[PDB]
Amino acid sequence: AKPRNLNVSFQGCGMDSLSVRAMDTDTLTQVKEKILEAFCKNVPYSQWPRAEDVDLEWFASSTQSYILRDLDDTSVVEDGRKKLNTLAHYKIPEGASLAMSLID
Amino acid sequence: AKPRNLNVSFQGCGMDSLSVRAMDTDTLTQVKEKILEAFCKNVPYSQWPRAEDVDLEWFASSTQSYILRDLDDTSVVEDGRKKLNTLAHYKIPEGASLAMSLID
Ligand SMILES: [As]
Ligand SMILES: [As]
Ligand SMILES: [As]
Ligand SMILES: [As]
Repeated sequence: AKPRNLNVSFQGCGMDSLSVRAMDTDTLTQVKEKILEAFCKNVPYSQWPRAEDVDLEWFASSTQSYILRDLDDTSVVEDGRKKLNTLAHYKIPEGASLAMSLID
Repeated sequence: AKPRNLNVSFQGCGMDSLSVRAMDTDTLTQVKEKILEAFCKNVPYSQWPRAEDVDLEWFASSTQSYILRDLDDTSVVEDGRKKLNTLAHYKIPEGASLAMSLID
């Protein structure tokens, strides 16, 4: 378990990508929080998108992208409860290209 | 009364400025709506900032900027009611540089 430096683009407008450091053990909500803190640092917090307002997609291949969520159908189920997905759960590599998107 | 092409920056992230056409007779809410439509075209409408979430500032001089609102203390008062400020009310020139900002 180590830190991961992610190259995140925020899709929808022509912003530059940002390098964001997250932890393998961060839940993907926490990963989103860190990304939003990085992108929205110069804006009042009352106006930031929330974790629930955005998807985070990992471009694993040219043809395969995986939407990274806390809970989904790849989540470990333990003693009758789902466990939260972490960055390490999806085996996200160092320098991975991620895209963040506002959703309906 | 004519159209005005405004050079609008959206401050807070490193987006390029956009040229936005507004009418002299547009209320500043309508001007904001047109600007948000231009900047947020590729994002779901449920996630756009609203007119009330942003200020629009006109850099009239190097040292003077005026926040452009529908109603303020420069508004014409007629028969006991304030009249909505328009783009023409502030005498905004063609090719004017404006900045839009998210507010608390
Ligand atoms: As955006
Ligand atoms: As932001
Ligand atoms: As912004
Ligand atoms: As937008």
